[PDB]
Amino acid sequence: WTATSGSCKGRCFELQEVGPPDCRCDNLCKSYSSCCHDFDELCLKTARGWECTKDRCGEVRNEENACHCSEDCLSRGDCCTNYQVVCKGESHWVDDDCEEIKVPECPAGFVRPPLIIFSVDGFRASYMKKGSKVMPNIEKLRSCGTHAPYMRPVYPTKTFPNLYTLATGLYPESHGIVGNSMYDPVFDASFHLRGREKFNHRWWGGQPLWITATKQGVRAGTFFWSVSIPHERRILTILQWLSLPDNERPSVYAFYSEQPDFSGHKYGPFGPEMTNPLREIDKTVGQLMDGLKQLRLHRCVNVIFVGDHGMEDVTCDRTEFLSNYLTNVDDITLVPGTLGRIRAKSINNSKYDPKTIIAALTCKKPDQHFKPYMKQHLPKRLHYANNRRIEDIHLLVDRRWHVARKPLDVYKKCFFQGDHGFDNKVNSMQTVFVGYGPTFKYRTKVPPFENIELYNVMCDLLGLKPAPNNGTHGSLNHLLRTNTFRPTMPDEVSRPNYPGIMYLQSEFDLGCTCDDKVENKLEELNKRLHTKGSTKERHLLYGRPAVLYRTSYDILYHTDFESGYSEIFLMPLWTSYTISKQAEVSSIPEHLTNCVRPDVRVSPGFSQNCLAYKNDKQMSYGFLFPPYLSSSPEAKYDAFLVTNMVPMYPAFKRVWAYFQRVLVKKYASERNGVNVISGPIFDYNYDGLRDTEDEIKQYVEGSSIPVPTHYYSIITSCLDFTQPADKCDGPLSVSSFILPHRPDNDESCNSSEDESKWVEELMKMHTARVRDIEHLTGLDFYRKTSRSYSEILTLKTYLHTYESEI
Ligand SMILES: *[C@@H]1O[C@H](CO)[C@@H](O[C@@H]2O[C@H](CO)[C@@H](O[C@@H]3O[C@H](CO[C@H]4O[C@H](CO)[C@@H](O)[C@H](O[C@H]5O[C@H](CO)[C@@H](O)[C@H](O)[C@@H]5O[C@H]5O[C@H](CO)[C@@H](O)[C@H](O)[C@@H]5O)[C@@H]4O)[C@@H](O)[C@H](O[C@H]4O[C@H](CO)[C@@H](O)[C@H](O)[C@@H]4O[C@H]4O[C@H](CO)[C@@H](O)[C@H](O)[C@@H]4O)[C@@H]3O)[C@H](O)[C@H]2NC(C)=O)[C@H](O)[C@H]1NC(C)=O
Ligand SMILES: O=C(OCc1ccc(C(F)(F)F)cc1F)N1CCC2(CC1)CN(C(=O)[C@H]1CCc3[nH]nnc3C1)C2
Ligand SMILES: [Ca+2]
Ligand SMILES: [Ca+2]
Ligand SMILES: [Cl-]
Ligand SMILES: [K+]
Ligand code: NA
Ligand SMILES: [Zn+2]
Repeated sequence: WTATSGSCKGRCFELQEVGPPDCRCDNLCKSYSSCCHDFDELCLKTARGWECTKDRCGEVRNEENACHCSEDCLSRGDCCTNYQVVCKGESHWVDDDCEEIKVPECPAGFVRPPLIIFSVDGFRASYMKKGSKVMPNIEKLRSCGTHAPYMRPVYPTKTFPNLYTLATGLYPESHGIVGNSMYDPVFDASFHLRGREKFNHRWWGGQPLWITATKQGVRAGTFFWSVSIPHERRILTILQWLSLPDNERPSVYAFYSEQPDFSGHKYGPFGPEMTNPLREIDKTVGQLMDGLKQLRLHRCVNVIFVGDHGMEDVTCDRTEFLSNYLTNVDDITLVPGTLGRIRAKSINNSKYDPKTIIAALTCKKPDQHFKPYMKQHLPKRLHYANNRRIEDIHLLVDRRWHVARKPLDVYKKCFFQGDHGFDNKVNSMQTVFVGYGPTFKYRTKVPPFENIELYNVMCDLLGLKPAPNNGTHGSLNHLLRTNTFRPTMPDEVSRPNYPGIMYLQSEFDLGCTCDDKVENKLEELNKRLHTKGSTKERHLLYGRPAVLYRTSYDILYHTDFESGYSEIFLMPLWTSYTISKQAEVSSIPEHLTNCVRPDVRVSPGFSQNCLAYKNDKQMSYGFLFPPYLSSSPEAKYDAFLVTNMVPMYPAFKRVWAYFQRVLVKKYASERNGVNVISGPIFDYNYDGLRDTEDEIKQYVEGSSIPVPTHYYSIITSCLDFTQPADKCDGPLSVSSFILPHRPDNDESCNSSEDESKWVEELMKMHTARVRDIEHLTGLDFYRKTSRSYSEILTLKTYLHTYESEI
């Protein structure tokens, strides 16, 4: 109940919300059915429209008007945005040449440049180029300010998860808004787009920008706008707020547009009906910039123009129906559409079985347009698993497609031509970013980046300390004319040991054998140098990784590779090696097929053993530095050391072998040398973070050899490919992956074919940022380069997407 009998007189769009049952006048009262009786009359004036006509100039103030053309309007801060253009001979902001804004040019009393976030729903990245003729204001912002060719949204590429990620710098799995629709079993409650449950604070984790601001003494405009409040009134409310007295005036503001998402659903991303929504958004940007210029704020405010996701061509006839796969279609609940999430309809049913459901969905049709996953098997780059609201079973739907439960759901719930929510690497899902203002750079293009990074920058822009988030603070310093934050490298926690030869062959009882008993101060002084690290500058190009947690590990040097060997996990944490363009691939000699050799530098007690692999009928083994790429027959023996060995399901050895025997060489050939760092990852609780030893759910049978959940590689070379990887004088280029260590290849529908038809596509699907691998390993890479740390942070957040050009 609300006693809606108070008044909005002089309270229109008040910045503090009053507690029920007093009636409200803020921009969200409509959505709470709690506005005062007179809110529409006083606060939502529409009379005369939104623009000053020539005959309205100098007029007598008529308070019924939506905006004013009278002489006092500038002092009252409530002119129509085009006032000075029509009545005072000024030009529109879009017609002025752009002039670099070296320093904030603000009125007295402004302690900091205000930030305005202009967010647009469904603004696909290519609209910048393709709609450029009809968006002059937006195009001026873009070319005069700082812009990226595109910005990557988070998965699922839906509105709430993306707006709330923009606000928090967190993955949906951490902030809790894991979709536009959700069920929470601890609450036993549901969340929908329509309805009131979404207004309960318990859904919303993290700390969004407006709360960060408030707690640190920076005042915020109120980000959310009721759907009935028209865009023009949103702009005038913002501009009015900017005219408030210093002690009352907020420093951060948000504008939101439901366009062009709304029309894009109806007409598709490039429907002819789409030109108009784009003109209209541009007109609104015009009104803001005109309004700022009136207030002499146009060289003072930082403006961010940002989308939440793009839009794809999707129709009703491109729907896959679970009813064509499942017999038990009514024992399940499906969250449907551009992604699928499945749970049991009843908790009391014990005949429900996720595993058989997945099996019924796996590679069942030739052209199948979705792929089932257990959530922990999704690509790690999606960071989509560590939340009770994310169902164990997930379907990644092909772009341009939908998944529904039964055909009745589609014709009794074609209507639409456009949708979104797909994998966040998909081109059509990419959105936009432009920063314009004194704090952003002038006429600057920056590389594409992820929307998780913006919370940090908006904190910088406002002099705020960001709450703990998933951005990498400093990775976007290159967007800014002046930086508030200058990151330092994290301190190494554990220093390595440098073991020498301490053990005799006979101390080892590992069940391993090697036909290596084939026998000169020429080649014996040589090999001593290699074991002391004479070739370490070749194979370790950016310094050793730093270990950021407490553990016990050894650096091991070899002719062809260096490793950081964990006495705790009984395998390397990382193995580093350089393969030059000229390097040659050889095969494993017949006599050395099963060869595993004790490492006389490392105790039997801190070693793996071959017997456990023999007894474990499921688990085989592989090598982190590949024997195939040994530099000489003699160096090859090094590759067979028990300390280069890691556990591998036979199904996974098919992937690994192909990567090591074929792809490393291909990359070295195409990129002019590559440095490779490979290693194991353990993430049994799927939180994206390194497991401690006590979190490991699986060992090689009868041993303390823990089984990785994933294998990673980071493949670095010179951005200038004319320079060799081992002699690069400038910026680097990187691609990485985190491959799931799975006992089958069910994920790849063509895996019965040759590795050359499916392996590389699998690797591409599991592309990763170096930063993802840091979180998962507790390591810090690129410690010693000639590059600035900010540039390295940018490099670490890079993702190689394998999509074609936008
Ligand atoms: C992306 O960035 C984020 C932000 O930095 C990273 O997430 C952080 O990771 C930390 C490590 O996992 C985690 O720290 C823990 O905090 C626990 C207290 O957390 C509460 O308070 C904070 C601060 O106000 C708040 O943010 C939290 O909010 C979460 O939970 C509520 C729901 O309850 C949601 O509203 C909200 O959305 C958020 O949910 C997310 O996080 C939780 C985990 O907290 C997930 O389970 C959800 O799925 C969701 O993703 C909380 O309100 C604290 O209790 C932990 O301490 C335990 O473990 C430490 C280890 O040092 C140990 O010393 C303690 O003894 C303690 O153990 C006890 O509990 C154990 C488990 O119950 C039990 O086994 C033991 O026996 C002990 O009794 C821990 O310090 C931090 O909370 C989150 N923050 C956020 C916002 O998510 C994230 O890692 C980054 N991702 C990547 C890939 O890098
Ligand atoms: O005011 C607002 O935005 C907040 C905001 C703005 C900016 C930043 C930040 F970037 F700064 F962080 C963070 C941030 F939470 N809201 C207005 C009301 C809704 C939520 C957003 C509810 N809604 C919808 O349900 C639309 C979904 C999709 C769609 N398409 N067509 N119709 C629709 C309906 C839009
Ligand atoms: Ca949206
Ligand atoms: Ca983990
Ligand atoms: Cl959803
Ligand atoms: K075996
Ligand atoms: Na297969
Ligand atoms: Zn939409």
